[PDB]
Amino acid sequence: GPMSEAADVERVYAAMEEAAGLLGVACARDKIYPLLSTFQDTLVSVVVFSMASGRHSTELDFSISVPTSHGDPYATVVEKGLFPATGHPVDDLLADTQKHLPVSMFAIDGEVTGGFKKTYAFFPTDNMPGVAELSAIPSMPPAVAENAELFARYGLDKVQMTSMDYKKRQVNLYFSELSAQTLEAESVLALVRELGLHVPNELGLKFCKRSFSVYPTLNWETGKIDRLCFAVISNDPTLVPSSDEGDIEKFHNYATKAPYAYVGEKRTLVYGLTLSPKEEYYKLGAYYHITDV
Repeated sequence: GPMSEAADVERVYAAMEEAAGLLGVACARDKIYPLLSTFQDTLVSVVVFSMASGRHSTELDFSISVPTSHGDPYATVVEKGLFPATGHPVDDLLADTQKHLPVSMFAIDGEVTGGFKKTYAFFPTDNMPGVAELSAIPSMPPAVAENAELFARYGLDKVQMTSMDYKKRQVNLYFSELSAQTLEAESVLALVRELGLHVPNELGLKFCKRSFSVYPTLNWETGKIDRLCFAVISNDPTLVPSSDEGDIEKFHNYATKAPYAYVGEKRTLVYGLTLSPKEEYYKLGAYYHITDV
């Protein structure tokens, strides 16, 4: 009852450590449980455990949905002291987004050794903002407005959600309702080259074609788009776009072993192809719990 609620949280944390287990990554319960307990009302509701390759190999993020009725979750973590305010405009962006747009749901993100680091803001699927609307939010990075011509020339306009990286001080604009030309190899290569990012080979370009979402990463320091990521959702455990045998086995092992609760359906996976000025890396998130969406 009340012990059922305490168990849900325990049950979640046990899945985290097990997902970290598949990675040789250690979980810090003292940094994690206080965060999961603050949102135990919701954990009783989307839960994702995500990994990365290369420089981010020794880390496991998690992502928990927070309904708007709970209220701005960044405000919650700052009152409860689970995270120090940055003194940066990112402090304002989450509450500023809901002040300006109908937000359909929040989410929080933390790393198993770091604790809290990100919020999300899900817009309604029927009422998605565009680039213009988003850049009128006064604490958006100016780089959202300074890149509105590029976004339109690549057919990126409808935004499904944003993410706030408080530790990194960045915003990801998750572009949705993508037209197939945006995803064709000619456009992807033209986009990455115009941005000075890593140029995906034929495997990346065939991966990019599956993308259901494309998200650039924008900061407040400059206009330059820091990084760009292609997101594919699939039951396929084999889709990681890397020719390296360690990667192929790493991401295949997690896609087939990661913890999930809603058995009756195959694991929902969300791969990412992230491009950067000097490298590309790969991401994978396995949903522990999922709702009708």
